[PDB]
Amino acid sequence: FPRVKNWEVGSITYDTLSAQAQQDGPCTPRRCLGSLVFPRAPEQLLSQARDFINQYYSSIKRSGSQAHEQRLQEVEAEVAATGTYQLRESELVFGAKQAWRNAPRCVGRIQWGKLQVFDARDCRSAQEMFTYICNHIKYATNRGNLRSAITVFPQRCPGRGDFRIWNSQLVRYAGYRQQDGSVRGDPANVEITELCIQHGWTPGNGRFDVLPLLLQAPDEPPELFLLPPELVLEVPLEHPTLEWFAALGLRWYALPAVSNMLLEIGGLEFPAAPFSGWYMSTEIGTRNLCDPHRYNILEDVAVCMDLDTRTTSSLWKDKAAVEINVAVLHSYQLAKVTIVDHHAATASFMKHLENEQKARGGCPADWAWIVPPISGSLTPVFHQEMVNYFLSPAFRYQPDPW
Amino acid sequence: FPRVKNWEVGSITYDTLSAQAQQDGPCTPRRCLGSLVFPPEQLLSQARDFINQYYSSIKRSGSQAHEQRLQEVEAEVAATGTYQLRESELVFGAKQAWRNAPRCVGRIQWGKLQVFDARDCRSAQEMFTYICNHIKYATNRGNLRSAITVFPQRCPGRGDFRIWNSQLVRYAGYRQQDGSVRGDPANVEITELCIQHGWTPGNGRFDVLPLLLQAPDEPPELFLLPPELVLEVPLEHPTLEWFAALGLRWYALPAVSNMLLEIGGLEFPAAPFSGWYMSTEIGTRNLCDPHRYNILEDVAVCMDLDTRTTSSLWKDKAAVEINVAVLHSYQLAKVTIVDHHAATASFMKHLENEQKARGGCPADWAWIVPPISGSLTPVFHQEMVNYFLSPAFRYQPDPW
Ligand code: HEM
Ligand code: HEM
Ligand SMILES: Cc1cc(N)nc(C#CCN2CCN(C)CC2)c1
Ligand SMILES: Cc1cc(N)nc(C#CCN2CCN(C)CC2)c1
Ligand SMILES: C[C@H](O)[C@H](O)[C@H]1CNc2nc(N)[nH]c(=O)c2N1
Ligand SMILES: C[C@H](O)[C@H](O)[C@H]1CNc2nc(N)[nH]c(=O)c2N1
Ligand SMILES: [Cl-]
Ligand SMILES: [Cl-]
Ligand SMILES: [Gd]
Ligand SMILES: [Gd]
Ligand SMILES: [Zn+2]
Repeated sequence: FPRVKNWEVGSITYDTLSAQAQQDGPCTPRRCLGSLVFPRAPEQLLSQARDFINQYYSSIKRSGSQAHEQRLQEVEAEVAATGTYQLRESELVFGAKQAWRNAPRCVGRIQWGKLQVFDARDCRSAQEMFTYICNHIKYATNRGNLRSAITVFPQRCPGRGDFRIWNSQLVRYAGYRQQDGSVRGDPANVEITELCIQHGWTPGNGRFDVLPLLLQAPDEPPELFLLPPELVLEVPLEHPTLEWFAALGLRWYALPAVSNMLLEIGGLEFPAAPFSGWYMSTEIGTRNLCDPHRYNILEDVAVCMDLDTRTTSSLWKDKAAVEINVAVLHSYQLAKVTIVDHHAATASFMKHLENEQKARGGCPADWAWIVPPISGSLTPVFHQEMVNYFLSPAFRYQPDPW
Repeated sequence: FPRVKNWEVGSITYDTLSAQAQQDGPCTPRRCLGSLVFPPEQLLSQARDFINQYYSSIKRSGSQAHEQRLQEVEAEVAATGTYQLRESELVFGAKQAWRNAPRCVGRIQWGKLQVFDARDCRSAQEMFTYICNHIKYATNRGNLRSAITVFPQRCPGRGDFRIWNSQLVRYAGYRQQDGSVRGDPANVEITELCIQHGWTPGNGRFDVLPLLLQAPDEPPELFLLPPELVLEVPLEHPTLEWFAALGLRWYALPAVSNMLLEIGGLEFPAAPFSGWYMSTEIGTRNLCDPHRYNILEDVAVCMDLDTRTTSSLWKDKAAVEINVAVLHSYQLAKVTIVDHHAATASFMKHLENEQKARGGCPADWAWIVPPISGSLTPVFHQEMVNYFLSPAFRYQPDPW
């Protein structure tokens, strides 16, 4: 059992939960590959289902009971008859929460129990899918008082294709390859933008054009759906004391809603199950606006700030990035849209680790993703050793459907 | 062969050098422990391999001088059980241990290293003069030069040469009538050992500690460091005139003196090495870590920042100004220092060099990425592979 030290306080704990990791990651005793972004049959379906049913009945303080063994035999009977099985509603709710709880790269997991689960497993078409998605966005956005939510579409099943959302998030800004060779808008989204156009979207030419949705029903080409503008809540960016900042014309959207990941519960796979929370400000201020391969505004802000950009040792990059994050926090607070700064987020994650140590004997965590991209060692998670491993239920990456 | 991507550029390389990893790391397919700080005649195996390394590096594999050297180490171990490195090998192995250090961001410099051969040392008094030669050479009136001094290799039956201080320059840490510490809390322990062995404590928050030096099979001996030999930098800020009055200082020379150098199977428990500081080490970690000098709120009060809400980013603002003061102060004192933007950009160039030269480079992402402004640096966006190569610097137990 790995020993884990907090270097700020002196705390020492052991992660006994890692011993239960029943899927393998990319590291070996030869070489650690922890820094890599993408590090990745009825009997085996049965053993996954069995373990998850055990988890569920443990959670309802009913381990080993009549109802517990009843469900086991029921699931085996159904796999033997149909090749698969169906989750009960309460199991789907529990499994979606555990998948969030188990996500090693999520710093916001203190919230894991407060998750609205929308059961869309009856969804019939891409058009019904769109209506489900709009209701998710409306509920989650809640006029700026954001609420965590997931909508679960029908599971993968033999004999029919998958439901898929092609977009990586429900809200994304277009990225248009340009004049010279630049990108106008978000360079991360050049591919999905070109797919939308190919599928009949009439592009705009702004820097913050919200993308339409490409939604795939089983054994169907994807279908294009425009989001009503009044459903997509956005925040214009201003700075509390730098008045020229508003003239940058920058915006970001309220709702972070990941839509391209696969939800796995008890061996069943839901390739369409978009989930949303609220932003940590560094995601917007540091990564989305300052990454060199994203909006890349850092030098322009630093020039406007009259910083000396010809020498690195003036720390112009650091100073401009800090004020961009200030602008994000101030703008969302002004707009009354939920946001959490990286100091509050990491302190609440420390409490989650402590809650999880008592409840489960540990917590899977990916240090490089938990530590924020600015001011790392000023937050307490920097000084916390962590153990990264894969538990199920889980959210997993999956290939792009095109 | 692991695929390694740079997400800023989209470029891809493969790490073939990882296929040589000797000492196994702490990770398994089941769980990654990458964030954890501290995770007779088989001597011929590693000596053989190290000698082969040497002669390939000078393009002398499969030639007469190469075969000849293989036999002398054969005979030396057959006769005596251990072996002595040639001077050039001791030099080449020191530079390789540095080159192979996964957590070092300054390895672009690995080819420029001054090796002082103290292998004929024989007393704690001899050590002190060696250490003193190093410190004065490495400091060089503020034009810092990378240096390592290699004390004798450990042998069976006889004790070890050891430096009890973690570095050659450390500040004292004193407990109080209330537990809390005046000075550096990372050194409270070695501070209490120094006072135990007869050192008269100071009162200040930046008292340079004395050295506890350990000749084999003797108890340690205290040594006063020459004040004019410890170059220090008082801290001031270019525009915040009150920053000077906070009385902050730091020393010029980062000289790690508790690590064990391993070359060709041989083990040097006393082999202090030194370079120059990256400014975040001082400004962010040493001065702002909650368990170190923990000055962040004090600077924020002086800046009249809103410490009442985390969302003011008052910690971030104070931290950047402390780093600015470090860089400004060292530059004005003409003491070599490098900021984290320059350091990481040079490390990316090192990575490209090592890719063509050796097919990869062991790097510890969590330690290469600076502790402020991580994603503003290129190494944040660079995937890295961590593994152990030999020669190497290794951690070792405290000598008690
Ligand atoms: C409610 C507030 C939430 C906050 C503040 C938060 C915060 C974060 C942050 C900062 C990341 C890193 C993303 C990146 O750097 O690209 C992340 C990733 C992630 N979050 Fe959370 N999150 C929240 C809600 C949720 C919910 C509701 C779920 C699922 C039910 C979830 C599951 C995940 C997953 C699976 C990842 C990894 C995504 C990836 O690898 O690309 N999070 N979260
Ligand atoms: C020349 C300028 C150099 C710079 C700017 C530099 C920078 C750094 C930094 C910032 C660290 C991180 C350590 C920490 O944060 O605790 C480090 C670690 C390290 N460096 Fe360098 N370094 C330099 C030279 C050297 C030399 C000359 C050697 C040996 C010959 C060396 C060997 C190491 C080792 C072994 C570590 C790991 C220390 C540990 O694990 O505690 N470095 N270096
Ligand atoms: C639910 C949630 C809350 C929150 N604060 N952040 C995220 C995120 C993310 C990271 N995405 C992953 C997919 N990639 C294409 C874009 C970036 C998710
Ligand atoms: C050669 C070199 C150059 C440089 N810039 N930094 C280091 C370091 C370190 C890390 N120390 C290790 C000892 N511990 C007491 C404090 C932290 C080493
Ligand atoms: C290469 C490196 O692993 C990559 O840039 C990672 C590092 N840590 C991260 N952490 C978070 N939260 N989000 C990210 O996208 C990344 N990117
Ligand atoms: C807990 C965590 O692994 C630990 O604090 C590490 C992280 N990265 C680091 N990186 C450097 N350069 N120095 C350090 O001391 C640490 N500490
Ligand atoms: Cl995002
Ligand atoms: Cl230091
Ligand atoms: Gd102003
Ligand atoms: Gd004042
Ligand atoms: Zn690992």
